[PDB]
Amino acid sequence: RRGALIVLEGVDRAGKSTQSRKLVEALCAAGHRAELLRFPERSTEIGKLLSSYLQKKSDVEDHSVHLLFSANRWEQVPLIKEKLSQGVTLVVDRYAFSGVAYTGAKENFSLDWCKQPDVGLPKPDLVLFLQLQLADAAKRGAFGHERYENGAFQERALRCFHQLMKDTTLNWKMVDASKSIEAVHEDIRVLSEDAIATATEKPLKELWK
Amino acid sequence: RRGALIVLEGVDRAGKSTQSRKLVEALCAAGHRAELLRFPERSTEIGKLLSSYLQKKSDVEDHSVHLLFSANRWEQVPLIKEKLSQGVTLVVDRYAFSGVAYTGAKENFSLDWCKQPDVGLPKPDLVLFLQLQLADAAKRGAFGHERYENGAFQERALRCFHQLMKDTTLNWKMVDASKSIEAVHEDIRVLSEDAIATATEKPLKELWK
Ligand SMILES: Nc1ncnc2c1ncn2[C@@H]1O[C@H](COP(=O)(O)OP(=O)(O)NP(=O)(O)O)[C@@H](O)[C@H]1O
Ligand SMILES: Nc1ncnc2c1ncn2[C@@H]1O[C@H](COP(=O)(O)OP(=O)(O)NP(=O)(O)O)[C@@H](O)[C@H]1O
Ligand SMILES: Cc1cn([C@H]2C[C@H](O)[C@@H](COP(=O)(O)O)O2)c(=O)[nH]c1=O
Ligand SMILES: Cc1cn([C@H]2C[C@H](O)[C@@H](COP(=O)(O)O)O2)c(=O)[nH]c1=O
Ligand SMILES: [Mg+2]
Ligand SMILES: [Mg+2]
Ligand SMILES: [Mg+2]
Repeated sequence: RRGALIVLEGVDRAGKSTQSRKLVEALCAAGHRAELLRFPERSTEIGKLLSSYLQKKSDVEDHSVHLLFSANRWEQVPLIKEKLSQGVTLVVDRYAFSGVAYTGAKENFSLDWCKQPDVGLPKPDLVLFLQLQLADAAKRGAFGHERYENGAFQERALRCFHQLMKDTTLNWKMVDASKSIEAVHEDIRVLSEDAIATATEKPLKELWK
Repeated sequence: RRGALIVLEGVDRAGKSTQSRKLVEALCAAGHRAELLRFPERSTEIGKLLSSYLQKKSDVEDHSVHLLFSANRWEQVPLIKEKLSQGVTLVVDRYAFSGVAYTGAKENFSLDWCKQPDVGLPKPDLVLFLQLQLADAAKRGAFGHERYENGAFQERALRCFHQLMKDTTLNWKMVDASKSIEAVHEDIRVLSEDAIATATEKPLKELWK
């Protein structure tokens, strides 16, 4: 019985990391085998290049950094496929959607071009979008100093997420991320249990393919 | 008057590196501003990952290594564009074609998927293909121990090069690489002088785009 591939997506400060951590804790406590992953995975050689770019410690040509982001997912594919086939549900904080939305916020990068490198990745059984007004997210403290952490860029990424959400090939679910941490968590947990139960019924597919 | 972007392509031991070096020497001696580039460029952080992969000192997931190869070209684009606009002709040993042909020799990698990351690179004004029978190339000493340096893989790459050569969007020119070093060089030099003279007449375009 394979595990489910669950992705959380959303703009800066939407609550993705908090909710991913909580979701894995809850599934494990409910007797599910669940593990947490995140992208970018900053521990590999590629992830270190990405981390330095994000921390503004290095500048990286925009097409190159986009391909590094995708390569950072592809290096985890053999692990992702093996875990799911063993019955483990994987909760992923950001995936190929953040990859397209953020590079897509830069001038002159088509959505078609940004998707391609990620064409063929494991397709998620469930993609939660943690929806909240950029104004409310801005209240969640201040912006970090990482690249992309400013209002104008986030607004452009958000518009790109909105385009991606027209692909009905994916099981997208809107989550009202403006609620409390517990309330948001319960919404996400219920949706996740439903997805786990159906994932055991259909083979893992390929994204954008 | 911009410089020309000239690429040499071909299978293992076709003579690309020898002919690229000689071609730059000859153009410079003929009063042209010409410089030599190569891919992969193993000096950058990405290039070091590629070099270690090629030397079999590390294994890299096949989609990831493909995206690294393309990212390795994109990081040199700002330099490539600046040099050409200044009047410098760039002689490149391998480019996006080797990127598609070699990953395309692996099972289950479509040519369409391998091209995408490289869509939008500076399009070469001239792509020389150093044609020679794998049997004759095999006489040029023995295979190195780098990845891909075996008969079966080279035969598959060669077939992929043949597919790419059906894209009439590019100025492909076949070179009989089986001749002597000097004879091959003269063929390549003449073709290059012609390309330099016309490149000053049309803007640099975008590959596969
Ligand atoms: N439901 C919530 N209500 C209020 N504050 C929240 C809520 N969820 C998260 N926050 C807080 O706001 C900050 C952002 O939360 P977090 O889950 O880390 O965001 P994120 O979406 O992963 N951000 P990023 O990684 O920068 O895109 C943290 O300090 C959280 O405690
Ligand atoms: N025209 C030629 N006739 C005979 N031997 C040649 C010729 N050109 C190159 N070689 C020799 O064969 C070897 C391969 O040449 P080289 O130009 O380095 O190949 P290459 O195509 O760049 N190979 P690779 O980088 O491995 O794909 C070298 O030792 C060259 O001296
Ligand atoms: C996964 C991924 C994230 N990003 C961004 C979103 C964030 O700004 C940044 C760090 O992510 P975080 O907010 O989850 O820590 O990287 C891309 O630009 N491309 C990608 O492929
Ligand atoms: C430029 C490039 C080369 N290659 C290969 C061709 C050679 O096997 C190898 C090293 O190149 P070389 O023969 O020019 O030294 O890298 C790819 O697999 N992808 C690419 O994008
Ligand atoms: Mg986070
Ligand atoms: Mg060579
Ligand atoms: Mg296409």
